[PDB]
Amino acid sequence: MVKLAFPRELRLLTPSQFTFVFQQPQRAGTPQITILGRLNSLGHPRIGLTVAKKNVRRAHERNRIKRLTRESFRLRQHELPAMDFVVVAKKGVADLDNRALSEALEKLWRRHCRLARGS
Repeated sequence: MVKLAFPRELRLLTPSQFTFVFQQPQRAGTPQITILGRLNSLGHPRIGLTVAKKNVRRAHERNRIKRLTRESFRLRQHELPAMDFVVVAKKGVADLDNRALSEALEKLWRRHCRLARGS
């Protein structure tokens, strides 16, 4: 609802981070590339970019997408917290130009950054 700390910590949670993030992900990102946010202070910041073959149909550009995302998360280490970030690239992110990939980077960056400073 408002407070991210739910009393379900008294309940047996699953160690499945993929499931855990997908249950309650704070959606902040471009409609064609969904950067989810899992409020979890583990101390282990990981980038879990998940993409389907229907979403990125161009085989080589699949590597392009994982390049763009992962290389950004390795350089924007100041802005991101130590949480679980399973990013789901939607069908359409691979419709952009190689130039436009970087052009959309600052869009999703600032988008989620504004939310990471809030709650």
